[PDB]
Amino acid sequence: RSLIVTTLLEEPFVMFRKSDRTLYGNDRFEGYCIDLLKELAHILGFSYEIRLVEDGKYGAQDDKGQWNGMVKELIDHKADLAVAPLTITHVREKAIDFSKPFMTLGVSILYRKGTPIDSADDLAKQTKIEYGAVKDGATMTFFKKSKISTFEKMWAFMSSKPSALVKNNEEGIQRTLTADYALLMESTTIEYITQRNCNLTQIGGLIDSKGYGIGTPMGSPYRDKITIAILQLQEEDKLHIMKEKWWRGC
Ligand SMILES: CN1N=C(C(=O)O)[C@@H]2[C@@H](C(=O)O)NC[C@@H]21
Ligand SMILES: [Cl-]
Ligand SMILES: [Cl-]
Ligand SMILES: [Cl-]
Ligand SMILES: [Zn+2]
Ligand SMILES: [Zn+2]
Ligand SMILES: [Zn+2]
Repeated sequence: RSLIVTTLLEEPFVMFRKSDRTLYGNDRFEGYCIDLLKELAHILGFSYEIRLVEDGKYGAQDDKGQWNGMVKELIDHKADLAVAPLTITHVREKAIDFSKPFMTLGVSILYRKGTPIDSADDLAKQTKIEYGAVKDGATMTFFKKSKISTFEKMWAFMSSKPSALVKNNEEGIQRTLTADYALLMESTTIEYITQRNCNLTQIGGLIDSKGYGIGTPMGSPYRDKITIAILQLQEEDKLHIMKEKWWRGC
């Protein structure tokens, strides 16, 4: 049977490809994670149907501990694979399985160009420049859970001021372009955006380190096969090639 792949529109990972007509099925999509999926389907010899996650979320918990997003789709066995920039986290590992990472990254800062700012520290110890993160994203959770001084402080700011947190990267990137606002997000998106928007830039370096993995329901037989396939793609340099294909723009 074809595998059900849950995913989520997110540049440059998964996008509707441009067309004069209306496309349907898998042919609708293009992007880094679509190329990854094609590589995985070939190596492992499965067929698949792409389905965008209904609630358009990656996956977070509520106060009662219930999951939404692609994480939930896997938990309920409504999808066999999550092929997306799904950040590997301690908490998510308790609910689903991940392949080994296919991409490594970290939290960093998106901000308009040309300022005294050079680091998170510069950002926390001042007040003129607002800053925030996507609400309930892996990046926000990092600041919430942190015990580091400068990040407990930043979490204090972004959690008190109820305009600091944005609904998604799209809105957050809007804010950096219209207001005096710095977005806390993942370095993969920042590199993509700053290659295409020469008025934006990354502030400082990576403040943590993490990876993206293919999500499967806990105990899936495919997890280990996907890990083997990712290792093969690494050996063949195809993750390098795929990244340069979809990260290119100053
Ligand atoms: C592009 N994204 N940025 C994020 C962030 O948390 O900064 C999200 C994270 C997740 O899986 O929650 N990885 C994909 C999303
Ligand atoms: Cl076409
Ligand atoms: Cl769909
Ligand atoms: Cl999370
Ligand atoms: Zn190949
Ligand atoms: Zn089941
Ligand atoms: Zn290479």
